[PDB]
Amino acid sequence: QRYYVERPIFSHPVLQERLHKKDKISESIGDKLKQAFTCTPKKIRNIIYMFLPITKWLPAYRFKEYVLGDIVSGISTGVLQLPQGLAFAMLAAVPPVFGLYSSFYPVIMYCFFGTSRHISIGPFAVISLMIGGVAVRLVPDDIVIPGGVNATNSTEARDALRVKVAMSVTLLTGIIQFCLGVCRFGFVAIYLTEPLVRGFTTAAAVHVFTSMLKYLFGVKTKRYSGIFSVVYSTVAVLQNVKNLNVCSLGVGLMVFGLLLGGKEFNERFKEKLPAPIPLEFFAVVMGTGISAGFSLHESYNVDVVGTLPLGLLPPANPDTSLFHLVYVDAIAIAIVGFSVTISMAKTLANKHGYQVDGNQELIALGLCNSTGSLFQTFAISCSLSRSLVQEGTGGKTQLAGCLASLMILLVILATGFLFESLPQAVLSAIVIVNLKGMFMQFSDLPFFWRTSKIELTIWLTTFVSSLFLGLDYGLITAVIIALMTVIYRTQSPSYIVLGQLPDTDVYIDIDAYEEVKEVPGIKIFQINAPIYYANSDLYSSALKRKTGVNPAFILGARRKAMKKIVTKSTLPEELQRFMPPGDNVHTIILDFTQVNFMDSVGVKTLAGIVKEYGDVGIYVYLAGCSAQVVSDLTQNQFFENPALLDLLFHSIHDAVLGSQVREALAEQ
Amino acid sequence: QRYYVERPIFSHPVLQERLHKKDKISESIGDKLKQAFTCTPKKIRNIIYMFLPITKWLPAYRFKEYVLGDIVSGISTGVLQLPQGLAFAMLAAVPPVFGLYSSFYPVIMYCFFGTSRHISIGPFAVISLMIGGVAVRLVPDDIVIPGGVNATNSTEARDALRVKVAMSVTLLTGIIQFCLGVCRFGFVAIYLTEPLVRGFTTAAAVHVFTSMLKYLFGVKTKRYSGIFSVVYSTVAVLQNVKNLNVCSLGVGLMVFGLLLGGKEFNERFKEKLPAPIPLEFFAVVMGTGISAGFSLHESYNVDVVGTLPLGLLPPANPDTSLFHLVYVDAIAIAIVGFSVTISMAKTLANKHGYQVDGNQELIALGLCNSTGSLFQTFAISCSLSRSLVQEGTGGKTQLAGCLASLMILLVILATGFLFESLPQAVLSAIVIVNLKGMFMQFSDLPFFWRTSKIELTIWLTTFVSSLFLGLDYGLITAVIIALMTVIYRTQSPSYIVLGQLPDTDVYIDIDAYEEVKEVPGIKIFQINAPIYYANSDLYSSALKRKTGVNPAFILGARRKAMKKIVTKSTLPEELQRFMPPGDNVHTIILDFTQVNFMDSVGVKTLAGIVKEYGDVGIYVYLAGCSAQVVSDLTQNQFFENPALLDLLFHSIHDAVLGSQVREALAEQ
Ligand SMILES: [Cl-]
Ligand SMILES: [Cl-]
Repeated sequence: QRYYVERPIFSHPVLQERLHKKDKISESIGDKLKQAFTCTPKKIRNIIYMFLPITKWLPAYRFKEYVLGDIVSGISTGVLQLPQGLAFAMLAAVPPVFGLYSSFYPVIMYCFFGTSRHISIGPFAVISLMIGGVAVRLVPDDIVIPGGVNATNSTEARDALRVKVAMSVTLLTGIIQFCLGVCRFGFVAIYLTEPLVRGFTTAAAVHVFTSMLKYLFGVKTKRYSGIFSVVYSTVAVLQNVKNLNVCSLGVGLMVFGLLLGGKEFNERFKEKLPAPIPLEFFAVVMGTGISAGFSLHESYNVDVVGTLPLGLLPPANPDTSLFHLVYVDAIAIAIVGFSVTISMAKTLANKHGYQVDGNQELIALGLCNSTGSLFQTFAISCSLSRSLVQEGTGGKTQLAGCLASLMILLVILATGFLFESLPQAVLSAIVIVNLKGMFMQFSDLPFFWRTSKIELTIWLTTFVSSLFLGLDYGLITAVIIALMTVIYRTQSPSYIVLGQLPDTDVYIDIDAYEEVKEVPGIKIFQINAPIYYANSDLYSSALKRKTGVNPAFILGARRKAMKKIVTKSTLPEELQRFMPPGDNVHTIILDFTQVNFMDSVGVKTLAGIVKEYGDVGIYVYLAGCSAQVVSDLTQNQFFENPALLDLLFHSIHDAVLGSQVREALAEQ
Repeated sequence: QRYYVERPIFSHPVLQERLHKKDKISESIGDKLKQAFTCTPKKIRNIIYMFLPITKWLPAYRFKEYVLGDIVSGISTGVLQLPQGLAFAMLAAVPPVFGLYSSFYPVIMYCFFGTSRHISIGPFAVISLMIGGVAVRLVPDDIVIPGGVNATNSTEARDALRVKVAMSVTLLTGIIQFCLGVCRFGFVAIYLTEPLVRGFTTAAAVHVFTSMLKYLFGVKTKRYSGIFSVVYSTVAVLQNVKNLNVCSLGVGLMVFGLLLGGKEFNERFKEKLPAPIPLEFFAVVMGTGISAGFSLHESYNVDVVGTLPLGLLPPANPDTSLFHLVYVDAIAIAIVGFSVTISMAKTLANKHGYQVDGNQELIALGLCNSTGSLFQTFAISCSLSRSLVQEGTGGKTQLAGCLASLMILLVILATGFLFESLPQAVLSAIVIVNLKGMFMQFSDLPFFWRTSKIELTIWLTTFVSSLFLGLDYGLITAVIIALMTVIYRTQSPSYIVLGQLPDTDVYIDIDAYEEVKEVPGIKIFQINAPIYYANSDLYSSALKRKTGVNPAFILGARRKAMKKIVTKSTLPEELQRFMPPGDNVHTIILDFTQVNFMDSVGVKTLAGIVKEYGDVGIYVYLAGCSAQVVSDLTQNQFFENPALLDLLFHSIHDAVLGSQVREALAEQ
């Protein structure tokens, strides 16, 4: 009922003498490998449930509740896949049909191999932009085809060569992703914080907006990429806005307005409506119907999707020769794609709670990309707005994605010619209106401003670095800056001078309470950070500052007054009332409860502190050293003198009692 | 004499109620600026003693003891400056005389502006190699001079253009260093640990060895630089070893042998010899005498220094136009130079102990470089072997460097033509033999292997990165890797399950002592690392593993048995002896004494842990939360329910007593 202890003062020697070490258990790397190579049925089942996750949940799928939600979610996400897929195919400098292949082959496989049950794997704009840049670089727009035969200008051969470049790029991306996954690369997903994921995603949103502005405005500018891409693209659009198409801009604007109104209607009418209406289906149908009936393309020169072929291309081995240079690109796409997909998988897991294993995620994506590259496709990561829509509608399982893949297959097989008249402005408006859920992530700035300025710094710096400095070189910069923020937290700790609560052993801050009173002749210093090379000199200077006791000025003042082995040396100064007034502190207790670790530089600084405080005549005691800290002290030869083991104490109260009893004994 | 406390169980509400907050002191940035703009005589003196350090020590120079040591040290360091200066001028693709200017103008100024009193500022090989590469790139060896007039081949105009390129490079380097120094860039010197500094210095030693191998062997290969420079240079030397000069190799080898024998003699005879003999003076004199008497250059084609001009060139403004491209180089030289000089300044300070302020170091070097760039010089950092020699001989003050500068001035003014016959092999041997003190730093591998494997990792990785990947891109990699080692220490902590020492409040590890016995029904978990985004899921998994209590399997087992707001929910399972045997733990105490900080991800994981443990029916208590940790918990909305403030406890014993009294009360 009451805190009552009556024990002797537990310094380091006393506690070590009262204890006996317990025998260690066997540790053998050979034994670690031993059980691994022994086959057991349970681990065999676990290997399968780890590599083929569909074997786990699909036989246990619940038909009572999940069926309706998955059907609705699949319908909505496929209705979103179609225009997003076509537009993202347009973004990749490839014929629009290959977007449909990109949205069918890798979707079905992720159902077999993937982990997250709320994630939609379709083409993504930034990866599509990278592939389009790769295609442009290898085969430029102004390329002379040796075939001839046909009249002036040709598009089929150039597009075929571009899609072959994409086939090599995505095959290399899939191979790299599979190799990373099998080499246990899923641990790196732990370094993508929520602040670093949300900033990255919002930067990607801005990039997509500025990329599709070109098609929204009907302008025919360049495809500036790399560093400073967003600003270059937006200024190129702004300069060439004089060549805008009034018809295309008008149809795009009315499509965007209808989409925004429908989204607002769905949000307001969430409760009474059993399921959100497929608004994008109405938008696409109305756009293609208006374009076909009014013949906008032949009338006023409106950009159109084109002719979407009707049929499944037979599996085809991709070129591996292009791997010569596409390698530097493939690696970037595989990094960016993995980062984005694991970011949203972690977001969905935090929202709901399930297995989000990144290793099997990378394995599944690597298998999908390669097993798709052989099927006339391109790089496929997780889509962002579509994933948000799928999770919002009520998506429960991955069968929703399979339904979307089935509907896209139906579009490829039967209704591929209905969208041959669909204007590109409709696709641009559909893509832009779906970024709204991603631009809503800008609300984190006030919340993080109120919560923690370091998290706000991470958010702002990843947003800026992934906006103005590309999206592939922005992720690495953001991760490094997050790690340096951790280092900064370790390099600017809270230096607290402690004080003793009366009649108790509670030691808390002296500047933040009135009961807390300092123990006469004793000053306690606390640092809530490890003492290592980065914050060692800072720790020593703060110790000299806060406690008000620095050996340098004390020794100098002894010298000025004179003008007119044992750890410490007693003061030999002749009795004189010329010392500047002070509290004649005899011991300085250092709090090591919060010090996690110490390296060689920290140990050297600690030895220097002890030596220079003992030269003046002031003891230094270490309170609450952890086992690891004592190991670092012993290994770095801090305890060469066995008498330095008496400085350590188990707690602050033990150190204070030791100092008091030492002073009492010294008087006698 | 004995640890005796009798206080009530201090949970968070009780302690907070017993305390009252103390009024904060005024904090105003305006007040910070206020006193800065007010002029006081003491701060005026301090500004001067900070910018002109010579005003501090020079009037207080002690003539009794320092004079002889400084004279000897200055003689030795100047005798080392001469051949090192000439060889490093040879390394920079500039006439050898400019090495003499590089060793006079910036040395005298550092005496006025520098801080460290044991540091020698002369030309350095790697900086000289960078400048020589800059000169080669801007003006190649095969350049057509429009002057004509003279016969085939010309060297004066090409060398003048090269030295003008060096004049722009070093002026930009000095300007950049001064700007960094005045912008308070000396804080970055805290991130250069000893393991990193020593690895960097040994890599520089290997680079210098492989660079001067070319002159030692008499081979006339290329000047490969950049990435993979050491291997390229050494293979180029090895392939062309068939064109070696027997005479030059022989004289270089005998010079090296004489130098090594003299060094061994000096080391063995340290006590009886009043002062080390100037061995390099004998070596240079003998080499030039033999070359002049035997006429090696005209006889057997031995490489020679050349003609060293006799006179001081009048101050001359350097070109600023070359700053167009030399900028990318100048910045690299200023970084590498500052890193090296602050590394050895810190090493000397740790050896002795004095002011090593890096800001004034950068200011002094920036002033020296620019004020020399205007005097026909090049980039000048701290020399390594020469600094070691100066500190070893007994150098006390910077007047030793001034003596070396004076002797170099005498060489320039009077005896500049004595060394016109000195072979380059002698210079190469002299430079190589002085690296011995730097190759002795390889002994850190066993010491760091015994002491700490992470420090050994830092040492090895900085050595490899600064050896095989250049010296300018190696420093940044080493610093980043050191910071990631800190992050790794935070991501692999020691998960310790604690136990109670009998009849006392000491809680220590349960697997490392026999007295330590676990409190029945209570399991204590300790992590000596902050709970943040990097090690949050790892912490939760370790909590489930070590303590043997995971809510997932417990709930699953309740479900299997069934087959046959308040923070926690009591167990409703009907009384059945089908639970797998356990210790029916009722509370799990988490130790937060060693947790420095928590971010949003850590708080979310902690809330999830508390919720999922309360669903089963097991309390979770937090023991020893710091003020900063409680602030992070409160800001991140962990304490939205006021009942969660009762979970916090001041110490482990308080939490154990609270759990015991709660269990006792529950029975009644
Ligand atoms: Cl998107
Ligand atoms: Cl050197």
